[PDB]
Amino acid sequence: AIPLEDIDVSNPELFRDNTMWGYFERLRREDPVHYCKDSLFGPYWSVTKFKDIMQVETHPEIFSSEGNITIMESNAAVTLPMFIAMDPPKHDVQRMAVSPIVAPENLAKLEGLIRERTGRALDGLPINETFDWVKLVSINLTTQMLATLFDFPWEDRAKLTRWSDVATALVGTGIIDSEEQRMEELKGCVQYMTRLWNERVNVPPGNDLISMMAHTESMRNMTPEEFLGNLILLIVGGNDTTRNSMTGGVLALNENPDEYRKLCANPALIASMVPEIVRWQTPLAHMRRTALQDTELGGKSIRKGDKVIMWYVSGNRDPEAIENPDAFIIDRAKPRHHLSFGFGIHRCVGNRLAELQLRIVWEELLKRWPNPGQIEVVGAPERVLSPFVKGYESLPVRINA
Ligand code: HEM
Ligand SMILES: CCCCCCCCO
Repeated sequence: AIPLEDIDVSNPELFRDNTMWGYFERLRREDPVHYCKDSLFGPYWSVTKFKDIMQVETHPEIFSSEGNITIMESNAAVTLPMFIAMDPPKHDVQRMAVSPIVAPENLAKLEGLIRERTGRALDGLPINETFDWVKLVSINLTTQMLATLFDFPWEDRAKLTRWSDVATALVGTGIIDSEEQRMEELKGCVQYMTRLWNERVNVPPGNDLISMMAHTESMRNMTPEEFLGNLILLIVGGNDTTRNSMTGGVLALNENPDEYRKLCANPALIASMVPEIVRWQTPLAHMRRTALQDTELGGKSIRKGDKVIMWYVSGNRDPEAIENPDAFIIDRAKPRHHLSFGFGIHRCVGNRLAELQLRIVWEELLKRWPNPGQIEVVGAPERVLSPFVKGYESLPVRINA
């Protein structure tokens, strides 16, 4: 309906209302590398096709991550130094320092702890009564995992969920009312983690992220802003994406009862379902780059300093890359063929830990409630107002047993 030159896919309302899909379909068909002059976030390029996103991801010497990796320009948290928002060489050193916490030798030891925690959380759910899945399952388990990643005082766990929400929120969406309040609450995050750092620098490293960072020579002189940037990366990385994936799967099985039927008939399909849930959800809708020089991408002239947006949410629905991409299919032959974890030097380091948490939830769900329709959505979900976080504030669920 709207003239092509004035499509603004970044409009946060489109993500809350779940209407953004159509605009991305339109851009994929008519103008896959689309310039937007007017938005909440100033001008930017939209890269909407799987092939073109792969192209941007694999040319970091052209498409820099340096200052910021989001479309947001007024959010002072996303402009803090963080290794996701760094080019090589500094990026490579800081990624290697965090990578060990989510290394498979440490994911075997974690599998048992995730299973006991998951079991206990499901055992505490009410039966034949509506509850909020996001509060009782998704926030609950993902927060527990992030506390363990940080060796965070378990009694203070909920602080992690808050800091995560504050880092990514739009002003006046129910989280924080101004940038001054965002930085005030994140000051408390830096203060808390600084106490933990002081206890763990100058003593043998623990297996916990604060220890790993305090004992990597390149990170030892970090300013509180540098420390806070990496903290919020790890905090939003280590809860919000898995959280929205955990919620997303319940919704996807309820919208597609045929797939819920296949799953219950063959619980081995969890192996191929989990990657599909992560594609379907695309918990981070996009990632931003900044052109360091004039370049051509899908036959378009991108200028020096231009903001480029890789819309994973569009790429994961690209029929050129994925057969029948708008269907939720839990038994795809190549179900890990998606952009939800991105690609290239910044490819998600936590992807195996995210998939491990999701596998264990679905295993433990089916051991207790194995029949199709038992985990039922009984109300519309409340979606997040963001072009970055594609997630759920609430999801009403009733377990029929
Ligand atoms: C469903 C779950 C998850 C999704 C969808 C997700 C998605 C992503 C995406 C898109 C990126 C940027 C990739 C790029 O631009 O090419 C990323 C990076 C990252 N993710 Fe995740 N992630 C998830 C889970 C996790 C978890 C559990 C951790 C745990 C600590 C984590 C830590 C990171 C970190 C540290 C980076 C920065 C990587 C770098 O620049 O080298 N992520 N993730
Ligand atoms: C602004 C907080 C960090 C945003 C990037 C998180 C990426 C986790 O996959």
